[PDB]
Amino acid sequence: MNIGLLEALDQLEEEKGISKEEVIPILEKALVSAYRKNFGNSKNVEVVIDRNTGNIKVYQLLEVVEEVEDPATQISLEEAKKIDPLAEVGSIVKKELNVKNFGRIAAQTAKQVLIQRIRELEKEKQFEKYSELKGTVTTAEVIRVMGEWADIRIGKLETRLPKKEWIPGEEIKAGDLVKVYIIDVVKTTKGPKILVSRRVPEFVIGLMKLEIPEVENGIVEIKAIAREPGVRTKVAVASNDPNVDPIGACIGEGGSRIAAILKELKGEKLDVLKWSDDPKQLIANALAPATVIEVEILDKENKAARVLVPPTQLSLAIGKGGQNARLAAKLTGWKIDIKPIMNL
Amino acid sequence: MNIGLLEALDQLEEEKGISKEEVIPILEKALVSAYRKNFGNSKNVEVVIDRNTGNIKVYQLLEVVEEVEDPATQISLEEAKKIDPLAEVGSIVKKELNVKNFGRIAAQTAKQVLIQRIRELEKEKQFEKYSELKGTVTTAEVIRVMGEWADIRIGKLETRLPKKEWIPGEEIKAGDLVKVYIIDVVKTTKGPKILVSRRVPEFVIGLMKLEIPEVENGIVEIKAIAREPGVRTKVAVASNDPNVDPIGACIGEGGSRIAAILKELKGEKLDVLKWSDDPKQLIANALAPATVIEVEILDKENKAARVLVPPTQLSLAIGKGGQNARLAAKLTGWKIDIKPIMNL
Repeated sequence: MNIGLLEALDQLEEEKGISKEEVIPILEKALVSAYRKNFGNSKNVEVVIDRNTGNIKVYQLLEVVEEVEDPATQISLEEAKKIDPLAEVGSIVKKELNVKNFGRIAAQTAKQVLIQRIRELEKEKQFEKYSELKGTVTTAEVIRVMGEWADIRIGKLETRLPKKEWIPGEEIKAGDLVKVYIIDVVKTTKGPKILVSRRVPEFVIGLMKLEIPEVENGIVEIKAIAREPGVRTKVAVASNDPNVDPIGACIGEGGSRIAAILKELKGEKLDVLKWSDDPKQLIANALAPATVIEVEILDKENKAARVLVPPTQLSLAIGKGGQNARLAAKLTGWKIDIKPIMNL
Repeated sequence: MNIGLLEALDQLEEEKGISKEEVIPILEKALVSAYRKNFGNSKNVEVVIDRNTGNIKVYQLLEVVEEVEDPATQISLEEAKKIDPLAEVGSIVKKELNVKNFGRIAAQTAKQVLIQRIRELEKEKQFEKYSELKGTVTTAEVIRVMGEWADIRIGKLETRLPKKEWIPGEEIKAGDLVKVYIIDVVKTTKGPKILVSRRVPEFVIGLMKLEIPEVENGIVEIKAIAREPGVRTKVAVASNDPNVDPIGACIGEGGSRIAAILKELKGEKLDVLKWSDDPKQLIANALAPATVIEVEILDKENKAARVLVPPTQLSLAIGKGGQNARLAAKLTGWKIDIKPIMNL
């Protein structure tokens, strides 16, 4: 609307690289709308900016006709030709207008446009976002829960945490800070969205990586995990460095570390056990708590086994509703059958 | 140099999206050099194109001085002011020149520039190239060997195949078509380069994926591989679908498939064996050719074993220079000791 300087200078006045190869065509469009809501929709106008100074200049479009009935539009052939020598009836001629004000300045909207094109690059666009730290755990701020999900923020991004991906039975509330595992980050037609969960098995691995330097390190390796969300998780670990006790690094100084882990799990148990290449020792480590007398392989190629336990440890080994033996079986890939002994 | 139309029209005349937000500044630069080698270096000139029609227009720069001694450069204050009212001694004034020819047209160079900016996008730039099919095997054309490496082409790209990554002992020659495994593709300051090899273990897996549908499928899974480049490779396979014989799909109809595999390996052997979850059966499958009487575990947690074989199979099991037992040990992760039997 106004040619009051502006432009060029405001073009990247510190920060970011914005090619006006697109900033202006959008500004023009907006400026036409700007010119509109700041005078009237009586005149059909075009806003042009042929680079250089740019200088906002508007033209009133007029249809060349045989007889003028609406002077705001329409123009005679004779009058049209003075503007464009080649004009014929049916042609459109463009008459340049001036400027004005009427209180405030409309031209300032180029800002809105300018900024809006900034918010778009704020989304990395074209791809998704470097915020694609898929496979990790991060903290998020809970901004109101909606029943079936919770809106939460991570950095300058917000995303839904479906109640289906919450730890079963836990309770979340606005303000709470929660740890979440990042399954993926997808660039949608509304900005990048981070897919999150607190219930998949990798969430537990991520918490371990966070609280246990040796796990982040590789010094302690996670060889297997079995998780029943909200109930319990068994994880088998191995130490690469024969001088590092894997159990000890996971548990921490005085049970710290695991305490931090268990806190985020809002009540879900975690059995940290030692991995073994001998399936009989692995299976026995996996059934803790409970002491096994011995493991009998019932099938080497199909991995099935019969586990013998002292009576007084029968129901402990199976666990409430079979949870202990169930998790042990899942963790090991072996079919397990628990049987009480009979000492002679 | 010349304002003979040109520009705009040639701007993206079918194919590609090229923002002249950079095409012109480079054209200008080149045009200055173009104007130079097409007249003389007597006049210091600037070529400007303020978008719009663009129209190539040149200006001769003149230093405003107290006394003119070189009229091709230098201009008096009085004369300078007629051109730029604000000119002072020490200022630079720009005098617009016209056009010409002298045989052919110089302005055509905008092409070279135009194209050159095309060849740059041909490299995907910014990142590396979608040609990043890292982890696969592809065919390449051998364009001359240089002793320590071979220059070969893949698509419209060329890359070096170091002799160190050739199958030991093989011989390559210009014209040959060779299979190569893609380790990586890196965007260098000279275009993307594909890192290749024919000697790493994944090269064998890639050939298997190529010749064996079930492997590409997942129906047959590669569980372990041990390779001594140029000598022999043992690979252990398993079938997911209990109705598919894994050995049979790898070998193919009438030994075809494996024949194709062995051909690319220019002489290197390939023992395709069946994977087993029972280490005793795996170890026995791994020592083929040779028949094992039995496998005795010497250490369950440290995976060491003593393998018993009939005499008449002792040296066969160890293999030439220990190659058979060596590959079997590497493939299985187990330490193996071969011993002849003694039937009563």
